[PDB]
Amino acid sequence: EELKNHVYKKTLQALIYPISCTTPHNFEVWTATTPTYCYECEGLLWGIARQGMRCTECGVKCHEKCQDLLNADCLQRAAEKSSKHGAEDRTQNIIMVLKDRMKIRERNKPEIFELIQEVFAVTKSAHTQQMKAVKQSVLDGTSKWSAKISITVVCAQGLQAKDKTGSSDPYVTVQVGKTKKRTKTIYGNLNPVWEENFHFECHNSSDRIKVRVWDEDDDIKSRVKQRFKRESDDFLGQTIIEVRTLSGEMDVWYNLDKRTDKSAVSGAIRLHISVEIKGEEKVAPYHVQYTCLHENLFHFVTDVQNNGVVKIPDAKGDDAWKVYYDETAQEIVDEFAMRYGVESIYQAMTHFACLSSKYMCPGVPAVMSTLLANINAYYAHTTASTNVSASDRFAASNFGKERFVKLLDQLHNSLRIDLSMYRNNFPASSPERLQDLKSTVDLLTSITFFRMKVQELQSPPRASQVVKDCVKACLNSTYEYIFNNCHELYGREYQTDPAKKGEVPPEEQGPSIKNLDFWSKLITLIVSIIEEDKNSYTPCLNQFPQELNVGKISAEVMWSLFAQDMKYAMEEHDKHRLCKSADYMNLHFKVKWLYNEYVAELPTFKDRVPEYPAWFEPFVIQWLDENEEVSRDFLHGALERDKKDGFQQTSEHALFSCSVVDVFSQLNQSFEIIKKLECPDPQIVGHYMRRFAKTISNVLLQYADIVSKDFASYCSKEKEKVPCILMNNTQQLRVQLEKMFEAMGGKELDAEASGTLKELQVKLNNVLDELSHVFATSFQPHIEECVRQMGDILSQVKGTGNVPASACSSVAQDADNVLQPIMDLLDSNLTLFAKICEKTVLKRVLKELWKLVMNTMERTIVLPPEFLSKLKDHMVREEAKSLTPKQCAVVELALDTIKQYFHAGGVGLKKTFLEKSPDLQSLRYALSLYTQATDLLIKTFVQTQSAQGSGVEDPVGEVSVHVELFTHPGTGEQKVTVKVVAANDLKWQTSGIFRPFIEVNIVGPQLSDKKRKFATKSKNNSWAPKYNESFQFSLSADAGPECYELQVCVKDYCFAREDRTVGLAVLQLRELAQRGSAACWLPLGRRIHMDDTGLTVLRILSQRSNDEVAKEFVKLKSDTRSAEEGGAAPAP
Repeated sequence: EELKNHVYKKTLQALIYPISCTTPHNFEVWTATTPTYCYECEGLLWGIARQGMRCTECGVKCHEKCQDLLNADCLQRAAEKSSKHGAEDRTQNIIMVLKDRMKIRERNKPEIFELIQEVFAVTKSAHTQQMKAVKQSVLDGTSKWSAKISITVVCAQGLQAKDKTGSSDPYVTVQVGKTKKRTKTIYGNLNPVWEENFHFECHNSSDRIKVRVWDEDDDIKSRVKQRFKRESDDFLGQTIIEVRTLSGEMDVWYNLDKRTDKSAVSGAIRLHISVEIKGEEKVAPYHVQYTCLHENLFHFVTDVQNNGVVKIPDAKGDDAWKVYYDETAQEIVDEFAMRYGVESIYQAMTHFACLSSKYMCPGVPAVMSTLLANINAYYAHTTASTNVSASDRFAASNFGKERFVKLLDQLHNSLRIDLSMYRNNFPASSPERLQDLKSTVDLLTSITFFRMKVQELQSPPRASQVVKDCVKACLNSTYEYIFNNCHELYGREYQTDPAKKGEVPPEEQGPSIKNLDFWSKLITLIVSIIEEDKNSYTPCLNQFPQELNVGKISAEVMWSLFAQDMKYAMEEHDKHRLCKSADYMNLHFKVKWLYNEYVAELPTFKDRVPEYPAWFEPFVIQWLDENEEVSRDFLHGALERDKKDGFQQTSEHALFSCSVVDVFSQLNQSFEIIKKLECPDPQIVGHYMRRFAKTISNVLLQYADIVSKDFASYCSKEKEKVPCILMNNTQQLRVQLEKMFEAMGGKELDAEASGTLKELQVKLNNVLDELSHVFATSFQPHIEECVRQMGDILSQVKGTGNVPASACSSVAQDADNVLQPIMDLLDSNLTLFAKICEKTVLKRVLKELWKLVMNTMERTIVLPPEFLSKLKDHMVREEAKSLTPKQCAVVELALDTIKQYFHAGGVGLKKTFLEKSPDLQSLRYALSLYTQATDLLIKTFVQTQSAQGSGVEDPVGEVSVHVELFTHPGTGEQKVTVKVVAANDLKWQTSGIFRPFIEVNIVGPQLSDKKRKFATKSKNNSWAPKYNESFQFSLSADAGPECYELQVCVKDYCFAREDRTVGLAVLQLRELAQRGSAACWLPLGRRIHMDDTGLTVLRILSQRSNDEVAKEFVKLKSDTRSAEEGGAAPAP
């Protein structure tokens, strides 16, 4: 309180006689009427050469250059001068002008003295009496003011350089009126420390302490300059402290001022000044008094007048930060400050300290930010001509550097705290609180900038980061809040039934294992918060657009917190599985959406494959399973409907039945769900796809199987359409499966899923082939019956150039008659199938039917097994009747017609398949044999019967031959020398005289003109008869040795009886074509061993029963061992 009361008396004294209505000095040019020293610089005013200015009113005398340094009040100076010259009437007249000025002041502005009175809580009476007392204290002039002054010159900082060295030798002169003293000199230092105390007696508060800093030039140039100018010691700067601005024990940095235009000046001087004023002992410094005034006035204005509200003054321009109050309150502090030397920056740092307590109050952070940007700009920028850091210039603050640093730190912390609950503390529902939030951050920036610029701090906590942390802290607390209040918030903000808006349990305004609804609701609240941050707070907090986006930070933190929680929750749900598959899928869609809407695009998570699908995968897999069962049970339903409906084709162009459509619909529904998940993890997708491909495979094979199992039962004659439809179903599976394979990404599908479906497609292709075969097979008995009827008709056609006109009916008409049984079948069925079968189904059916027809015709018509019996075999002495040229024709034409039928003008099988058909080629081959020439048949026999030259089985002896093929050295024909050496092991211990001889026969083409047979002599009673007899066949010239074979026959010579065949051996002359000559022991057989073509050629040749070559060939091949004396039938 003791300071409060004194500050009140001083403030009344200040404002009763304010500086703003001090009288100006009326300076006449004056020639000094006595040897005079300038009241400001103490230079000799004398004569015309050292004229000064004399103020008429105050009789202060100064140089012209000094008249403006005289801030001394003209009226007080006048009262003093008048006193020091003994002019008492003038003194009293000035005391009367001083009284009238104080009466004017009270009359004009009583509200000042009233506001002082209220700010200091003084009574109107004690105010009026103190007012009378301070009026007298001003009218004491300075005749009744005196002081002792103790001036410790502490230091200067940042002085100018004036020496040849680029430094200075600073010393200080302190002058107080009549007395001049000097510090010792500090050499070479721009930041000198003196710490030197002078004592002075001051009889006049309008004296001025002239503290002049000088460079001590003792040199010749100084001794020269001394003649012309009174300040030889090259002037470094001054401070001119008005003695009215002294109070108690002061400790003050004074910036140094320019005395003259040639003065370069920089830096400050710290002066510790104790002043012992008469009637004002032990008073506080005017800085401390001003602080006390400003604090009381602030607490009065804010708390007492405005109930706590900080009334921001209407103030504009670069001096707005110097306006703290309304006019009256402003004039109080300004007149106090101006009268008592309190610099504007001190006033500001003080008011900033006041505002720092009320920083929560509306608009204050803007004012404070502005004020601090000015305080910043002051210390940071002012005068680059200084050689001192902003931090050191700020260490010369009379507010105290430390104090302001601490003040800013406390404030910065208070701002950090409030920003750590920014949503609550600055609700979006108040734009003004959003603007205070904005200005709270702008103040935090201004503080950080002040730390960076004024304090020159190397690493201040970066404002953007500090705020980002605050935002994180708030977001955490927000997250907690919503995470504790979820149902209330959601109920209120979104729920369309009011009965659901209320207080659902804390465990459901928080997580539940029984239901996901908390999470759904939490997501919508997270969205609401992220949107509020995006929409309200991000525009609000745009100060660091490249470093702070509140919507991004909100999304990141909220998703992070949510994601950790959700991940634990999904893990927990994965254990319990109390909610349904569908619910987790819906949650998955929501989380997917949330993520993809707000999170996917944040750099932090565009940088990743999203992890949330891994939470849901177990649930999607469970769903895929459930879906498989549902699919397989649906399938049996779908099939049972279709089966009961007898498999109607869906329509006359949808050649498949309905169950296909049902099933693929079910599959497609199932697939589309998965596909809509769009799971961003390709391995989880591969897993889903593998899982699902199995589903597909299982279902579709089970379809194919159910069909395949019943298929044969439908292949009966009344339901021909149903097999076609089932084949079309099957094929429609293949088609829809290719669609589905492609819909599953085709080439972009996972390798095992793709493999599975390619497998499935090949299996299904094969099912269709089997079904096509099973179908074609139900026609086989009819095709056989038909082809037997075609055979019954063709038997009536023979070699008809010598037969009646119903069978010498044209080759065409006989072909048509022959075909009629099968064309009744074919035309109807192939035209029906061509309609009701899909084109893939039709082609497969047709191949299976074509083969079946060709083979049936080959077997039943061209090579009927009874033609073994009727001229291959022994059964009937008939000529069999060959396929006659006319019946070879007719058949070849029936076949071209069948081929045209199966071609169906391109609707059936390609002409190319039909022509290349091995079935047709085989049929043509057998046919070609029936007309072929005797020699060509015989050549064919030798070339085909290759196995008649690789070991007789069950031999009846053997023959040693030596054989020399001569590509006859005399002709280039071939001749065959055959030395019959011996026989051995003849199984012929006979019922008589055995008389073996060896017939040798050559066989092959073109032998009609040639000796086909030789024989050895006979040998009596000899199972090992030697012969040593050499024969010489001629071959043709044309046919090579490979067209020929020797046939070696042992016979028992039997006059009266018949010469019994003992045995037979074949030697292929192809071998001899390499060997040139061969010794060989031919094993003897009972009959020659044959293939189908030997036996076919033989039954053909036997029909040529007038051709002598054929007769002898047939006879020769049809020779077998007359069984007896050693056995009947051989092995091949």
